Amino acid sequence: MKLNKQNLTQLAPEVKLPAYTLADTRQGIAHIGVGGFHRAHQAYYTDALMNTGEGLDWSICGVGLRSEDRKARDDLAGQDYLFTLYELGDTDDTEVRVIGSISDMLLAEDSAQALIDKLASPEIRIVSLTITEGGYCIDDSNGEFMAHLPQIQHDLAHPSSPKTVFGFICAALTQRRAAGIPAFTVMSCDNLPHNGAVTRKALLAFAALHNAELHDWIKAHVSFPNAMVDRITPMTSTAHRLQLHDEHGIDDAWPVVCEPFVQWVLEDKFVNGRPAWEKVGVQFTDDVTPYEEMKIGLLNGSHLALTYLGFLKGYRFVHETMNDPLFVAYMRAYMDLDVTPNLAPVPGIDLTDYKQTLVDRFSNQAIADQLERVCSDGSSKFPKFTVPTINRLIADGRETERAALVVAAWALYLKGVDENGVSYTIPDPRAEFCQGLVSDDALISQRLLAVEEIFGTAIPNSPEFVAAFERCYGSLRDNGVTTTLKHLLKKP
Ligand SMILES: NC(=O)c1ccc[n+]([C@@H]2O[C@H](COP(=O)([O-])OP(=O)(O)OC[C@H]3O[C@@H](n4cnc5c(N)ncnc54)[C@H](O)[C@@H]3O)[C@@H](O)[C@H]2O)c1
Repeated sequence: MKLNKQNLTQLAPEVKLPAYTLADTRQGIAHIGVGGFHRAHQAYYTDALMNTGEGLDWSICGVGLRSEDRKARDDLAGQDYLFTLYELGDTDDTEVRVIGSISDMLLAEDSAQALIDKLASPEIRIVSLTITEGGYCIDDSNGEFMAHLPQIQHDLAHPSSPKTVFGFICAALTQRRAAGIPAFTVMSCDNLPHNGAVTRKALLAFAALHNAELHDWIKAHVSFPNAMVDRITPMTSTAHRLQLHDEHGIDDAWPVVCEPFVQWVLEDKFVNGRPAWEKVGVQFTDDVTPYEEMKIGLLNGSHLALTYLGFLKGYRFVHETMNDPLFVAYMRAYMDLDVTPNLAPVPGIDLTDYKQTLVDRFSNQAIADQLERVCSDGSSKFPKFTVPTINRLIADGRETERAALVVAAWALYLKGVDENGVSYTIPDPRAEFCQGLVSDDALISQRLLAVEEIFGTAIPNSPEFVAAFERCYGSLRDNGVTTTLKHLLKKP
């Protein structure tokens, strides 16, 4: 049965349906970057609130700034913006639920002004983001906003026909001001240690390139809450979509699949209101940064440590690496010896138990999370997930070998062929550029480690780290992933 409003009451019995009248919802959030995570997390909690009969005025209007967003818009529009949330887990108490909290999705390609108008409408009180780890344009080595990027220069030159998130948000805020409409809160839901602070720094830096006045007004009227957002959400591959039809009879052009576990801890900093998400499990705390630092360092850091080595070994899913005891031992050593000592205190959390839950969640066999997804965009993910840890090891004079292996694994992985002879394309926005850095084995450490917006300035200037990187890369190439891990796991 095709998922749409017409068929909503004719799906399998076990399928949970929105308990509110879809036609009575009104928009309050504009979400930029409608992919899987937004749908499995923010749209999920908002739909859960609506099912209690509250917050029906907090519907989401999706926003797509990229050509690839057209397919998402068309797939959802063909379902009256309904989509299936399909939870997959082993120690499972999982549900299949139709989500009705997204009511539309606008594309910049259809009209820049229609999108500005939507973002500037008084009903829209929060502009949320899942624009990916590298979408904020801040160079982590020096904390500088990357004003020179072409799309940023484009928006400065054509503020009324922007293409980036910064250009759209500034144009919307200017229009709201001219109408006497209050600012909205900008709510980042991306994996950055201090995601709200980064969003603030970037938007202000961009606004400053326009005029001090817009910059000053934004600094004083817009809030940028930090958050820890957590819910493993694989890509919806054909197999995931077919499994939904096979098991629950729904023909959904684009369901979202995700693990049963879900958490959201937010700083309560909203200038123009927000849904009562705490009624459905969202947690609010004064300073969420140590929790987000913790999750990024341990969960995302471990994901990168597993993913390139796993792809090279020939694995294709996260649970497969967890079925390899050498990978599990390596992740535990990385988490316990390299990351843990660097973490700020996390009130109410026992780190040992938390690290075990990461092992448990990554071991979920039913979810089938793709290493191709986890590997994607390493050029933007390294400075967020791994380099901070490496820099601390370098500064402390601590062993860098396990962390260096992650970077060496990525370097070898960029050549595009695994140990079984299977060739792959590199899913990275700077793929061509990164593959170029590894065209000559003898020059890899000099070229790859010298990209400042990826690795910073400590790594290339560290003899200890460079030697470890070179040892690791040669071992991976000559002896393979398995033998390299065995040797490493025996170092003191
Ligand atoms: N997938 C997960 O398990 C998970 C968990 C926690 C947080 N996240 C966060 O959410 C993000 C998106 O993950 P996803 O799985 O939904 O990915 P996805 O590939 O399904 O969607 C990414 C979305 O971002 C848009 N996008 C990319 N670059 C952009 C840019 N510069 N400006 C505006 N939009 C841009 C894409 O067009 C698309 O709509 C991650 O990068 C991460 O920060 C994901």
